[PDB]
Amino acid sequence: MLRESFAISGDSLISLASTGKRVPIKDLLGEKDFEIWAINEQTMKLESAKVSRVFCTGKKLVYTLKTRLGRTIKATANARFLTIDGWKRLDELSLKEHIALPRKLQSDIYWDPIVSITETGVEEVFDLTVPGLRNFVANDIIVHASIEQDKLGG
Repeated sequence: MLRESFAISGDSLISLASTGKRVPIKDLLGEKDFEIWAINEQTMKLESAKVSRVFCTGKKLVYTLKTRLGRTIKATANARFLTIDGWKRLDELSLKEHIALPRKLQSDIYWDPIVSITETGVEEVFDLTVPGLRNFVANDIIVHASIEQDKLGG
């Protein structure tokens, strides 16, 4: 299973680096070893990175997060986003935070303030594991990847 879940709504659109297409994460549950876009925090550049496994974490409460440019995602309270002061849980974010977005359309990260965080409802939620960089782009937002438990029990 997962050591810890940072799950997001199944409707979240995952940018697939190989094909340049976006696919809802719920539709990736039976897929593995495909490439996503992830931030390398050491270089602040986006890199292609391989997903090892997709997980369905069950029904959970989700919250809609919105940034100024209009980026939006539905995620659990435990999903993590990258702020100027490091990774934070969705339920730790406030309107004073900026979150990291991949640049769209010089740097690779654009920092955008949060304008809304709202409880939305209960949905099936999903996680990706991304060994190494441990993050991926969903709905054009950087989100942290979950951590799989060691096969022996971890």
